[PDB]
Amino acid sequence: NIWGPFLIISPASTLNNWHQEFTRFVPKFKVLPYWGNPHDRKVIRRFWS
DNA sequence: CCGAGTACATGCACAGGATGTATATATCTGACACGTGCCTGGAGACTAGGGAGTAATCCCCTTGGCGGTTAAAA
Repeated sequence: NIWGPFLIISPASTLNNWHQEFTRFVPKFKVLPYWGNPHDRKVIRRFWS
């Protein structure tokens, strides 16, 4: 389950806190949340698709 | 066997929050905007000459106005 994808459901206000705590926690793992508008959905679609 | 009541289910209303929307603002840039002198094609003034249509008659057709008949409108 390490190499597999993991979807974490967190609030929009705690997304930055989980991103900072995840970056300072495990820097070897990439943190790529999902937020924004249709443009950010196109960027996340180009990167994650 | 029937009525009272307690419990569970449910539905509606209100408030929070997220996302879509639209305008307010910022900024560097193509383009309006503004001199600077050129000049040559225009724009007008000034004599002289032409000419066609306005104006007044007046002769002459083509309108606008009378009474019936059936044919089309109702």
